[PDB]
Order: sequence, then C-alpha cells, then structure tokens
Amino acid sequence: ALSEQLAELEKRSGGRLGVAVLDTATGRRFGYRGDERFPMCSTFKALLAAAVLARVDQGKENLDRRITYGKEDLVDYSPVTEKHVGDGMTVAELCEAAITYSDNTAANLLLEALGGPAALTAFLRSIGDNVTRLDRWEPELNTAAPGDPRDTTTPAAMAATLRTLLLGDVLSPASRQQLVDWLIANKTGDKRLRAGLPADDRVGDKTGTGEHGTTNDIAVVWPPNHAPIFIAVYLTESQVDADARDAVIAEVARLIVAAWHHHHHH
Ligand SMILES: [Mg+2]
Ligand code: NA
Repeated sequence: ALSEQLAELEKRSGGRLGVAVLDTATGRRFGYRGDERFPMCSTFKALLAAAVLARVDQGKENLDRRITYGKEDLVDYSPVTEKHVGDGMTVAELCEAAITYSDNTAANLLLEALGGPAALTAFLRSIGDNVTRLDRWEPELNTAAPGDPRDTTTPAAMAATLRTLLLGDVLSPASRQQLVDWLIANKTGDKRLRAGLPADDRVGDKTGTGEHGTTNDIAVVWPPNHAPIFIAVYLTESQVDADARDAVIAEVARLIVAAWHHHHHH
C-alpha cells in the first residue's frame, strides 16, 4: 500500500521521490526508489558535522577554535555567518549554524577545516558508506542537475549512514550526543517531516533545498518510549511550488505513520 501511495504522491509532485525508513524498535524497513541517486543539497551538512566531530575526538580539531573570515567568504544563504564577520565563530558555532540554519558559509568553512569534499567522502567510505559522494562546495553543490552523480546519495544509504553515526560508535559519546542535539535544534524543517509526524515525537532533522525543484529532509524520530525511526526523503525535478514540495515531504511522514502498525497521531 505504502509503495502505491508514494507512487501517487510522486505523480502529484511531478518529480522523482525517494524514501527510506528503518525502525530500530521493530526492525521494519521500507524503501521507495531507495537505491536511486538524488542530489543531497544541504542534507550533507549533517555528515560534515559528523566528520568534524570525529576530528575533534582524535584531537585534530577543537570545538572552541575560533575561525575568522571575511565578507568575501560569504556565499548565498548565510544567515548566521553574515552576522559574525567582525568577531569570527568557533568550530562548534559553525557546526550549529550549518545544521540548524543550513548556513552555507559555515559549511564551506567546515569543509575547508576538514580538507574538502574528498576528505568528507573518504570519511564516509571509512565508516562503510560506499554510495554517498561530495564533489563540490557551496553553493554549486545545490545545482541538482538530472543525471549528474556529483553530490548525491541514495535514500537508503543516507538513512543507513545516519544510523551508523547516531547509534554506532564512530563518534565518542559526547560527540554523538552533540550531533543529535544539533539535529533536534534544527530551525529549517518545521514544514517538512516535522509537520507530518505526531506531536509527541522528538525529532532531529536536516533539510536540503536545491535547484530543479529539489526539497529533501532526513530525520531521526523518537516516539515516546520507543527506539528511534530513521527517515530519509529526497524529492527532485518537482514541478509544484516550494510550499507544495514541503507538503509532499510532510505527507511522506503522514503516510509512514499510517502504514506503521500501532503508530498514529493523537
Ligand atoms: Mg512502534
Ligand atoms: Na573578519
């Protein structure tokens, strides 16, 4: 049923919709185009923060190190970093801005601190993700050209990598919890998966937004008294407007809730 419902939602969107879910309480998993590539856009920033935290755990980076930068480093969509040219920001403040506001300059400064897109990709390979690839910087990585494998993931690989990072022992307990806390504090996803999930659930998420009608959201969801559910949703080549694309994502969450046994709103 869920596959046919998502096929109909995909038709409404006019684009290509990818979904992956895994429930760590029951083990139930689901995919719709789960092995097809989609542009990550800003969903990669969750993985970037994880790679930075791994360097902190190794003593190669410090969350309190202050990065100064200039006006010339600002790229489009930098709501936090544009306020701190004068004083700089610490590595922790840049991770917070990249995840919770999707700040693009913060992501570029963190990519520079990591060594670049190949460093992030090599980190992902080292933790068992053989799919996801980062090739470019902000804002070019949001081009989302159909057929272009640069800066892509698959819904199943991204949800699997989130499980490794948030439940596995890749990161120290402090770093793992910090990453979770940043995702829980996200400010950009209120109209996406969060809008379709039960109000009692605790949610961390990272959105992505790009050209070619690309709207994405990846989330870790804790229902009360319940091991977490991981959800990755990618929508691209969509023909409907930005609010309608957000509503597609929220509807995926509602459809997952409806298909899940014993789960409901209210
Ligand atoms: Mg359950
Ligand atoms: Na400066």
